[PDB]
Amino acid sequence: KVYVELQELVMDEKNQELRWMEAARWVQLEENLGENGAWGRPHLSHLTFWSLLELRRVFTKGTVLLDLQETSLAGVANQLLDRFIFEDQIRPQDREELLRALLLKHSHAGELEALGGVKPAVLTRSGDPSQPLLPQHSSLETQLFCEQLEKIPPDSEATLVLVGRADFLEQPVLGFVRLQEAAELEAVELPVPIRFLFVLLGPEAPHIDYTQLGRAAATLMSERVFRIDAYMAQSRGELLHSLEGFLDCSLVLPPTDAPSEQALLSLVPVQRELLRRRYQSSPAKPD
Amino acid sequence: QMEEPAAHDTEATATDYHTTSHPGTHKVYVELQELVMDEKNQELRWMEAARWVQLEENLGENGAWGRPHLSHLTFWSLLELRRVFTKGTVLLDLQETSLAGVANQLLDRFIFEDQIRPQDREELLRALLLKHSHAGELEALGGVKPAVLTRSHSSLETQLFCEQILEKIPPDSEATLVLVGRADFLEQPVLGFVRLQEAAELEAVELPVPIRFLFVLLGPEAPHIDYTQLGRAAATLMSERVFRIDAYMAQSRGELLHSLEGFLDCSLVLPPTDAPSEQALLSLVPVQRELLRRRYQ
Repeated sequence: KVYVELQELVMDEKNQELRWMEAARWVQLEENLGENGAWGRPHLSHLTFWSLLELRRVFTKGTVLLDLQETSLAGVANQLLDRFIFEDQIRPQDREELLRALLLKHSHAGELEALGGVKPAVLTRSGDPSQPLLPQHSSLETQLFCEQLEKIPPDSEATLVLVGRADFLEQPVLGFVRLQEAAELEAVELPVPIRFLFVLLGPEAPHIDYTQLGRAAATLMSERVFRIDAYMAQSRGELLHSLEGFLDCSLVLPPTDAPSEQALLSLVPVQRELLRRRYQSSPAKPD
Repeated sequence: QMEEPAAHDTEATATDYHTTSHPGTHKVYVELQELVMDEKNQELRWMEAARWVQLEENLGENGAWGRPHLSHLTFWSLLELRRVFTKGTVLLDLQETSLAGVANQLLDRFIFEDQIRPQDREELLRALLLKHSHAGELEALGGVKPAVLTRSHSSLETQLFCEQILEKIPPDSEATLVLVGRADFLEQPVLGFVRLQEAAELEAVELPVPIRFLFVLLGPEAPHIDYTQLGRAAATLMSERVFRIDAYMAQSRGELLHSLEGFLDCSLVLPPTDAPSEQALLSLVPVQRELLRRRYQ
């Protein structure tokens, strides 16, 4: 298995300084970081329909830097922004601010209580952190699992998911990076080398919650089939095909006013068949 | 005559057709019908495929209804359903008591919105007015194979629930009919949503309860477009209480799309997980409970 960490750009409460704070982590089973400063009970990842829809939209036009010869967040960010501009995904004027935001201090649970917590933030055209304008929604995962690391194998490689909001952006942008050699970055404190980097930047838009987008990306990375495809992928098309299979094998549960265990357990054959379909194509077999 | 006026999108008079009567609260029975061909005569017809009363039942290759199950939906189903509904044609409070009149009005509206060409109207009308068979006749019809409409693998639910009504339908229940067909001559998929002014017992389609809603989903073979699953998604949407209320009180396509967006907001996606099936499915119970804690308040 592998370690996936999701970090969201947020503003501290003591000095109003924006920074990156880990919001969730995955070792197969997902943990979330509550406002208290402790990790909630780990759980199977569940995604919202809008998050997966927007993830597919951004990935279809995303930026991929495979077998990239870099070993530092600074160089990775430089190359990623350069290819973003080359792909007309961000304008040259945005590069300075986006780079400034990316190489900010990445804080973790060890400084949440030391600091004054973290509030959501939106990067501004200037060097100041804006306040989100769209209505906020307290994370469902934090409400349901949090209000109350040895599992990483020695030879596993980690993945970093960065989500941030920037009002000075035309549309959401996805940047996917696979380093040629796994490297240790200051963003992740754990002594696990990083192989993949998800970068999800963009403005405030309806039906897009960048936390849910990051959760969807992290769940996709945590999936064995998609991870194997990503390791062996030499083009964006193969990653897109793996994502299409991942969505083909997903099960959408519509809202119901009369939930029950028996009705829900009637979907056991469906879930089994979907997992079988997902693992039929990948080299891996289902555990 | 010489003029062929282009449809003008105008709503200055839309409120003049908004009724002041509060629609009644009715339980919904949904029947999904697909355009098929019978081996006995090669004659195109509409055939029962699935029904919703309390849960979803599917009709297998044998004439026997499958095990009732919760209505799972594919991601592509909801994506495409939202896409078609965004451009869909809606006839609300339609004063029609026969299938022929409903079909003619819906096709006229399709032409007005330029969803179909004038040359597609006759073939679509022929398709919509074919005989509407039911599961009982499937055995006497010499079987049934899937079919496509022209200008001139088994479904997962069947595989997982079918290989092996009046009592359960409440008294004040009104039916929703979902019509799903493939027309290779259409350029784009088209969605038709009809709410009759009053519930009607359409003779062409005899259901256990009078029909109040009609879903028409037609189009060609397109990427990620599975029309049976699209009909399943529409039926599940109709079976949901909040969207059913919104559809009863909806006066414009925008309100229906807002209700659909809320439905998608309160929808949970279980990705492919390697955990035991019982644990994977039961892990959604608290999550769904928290997700729906406000939808039904």
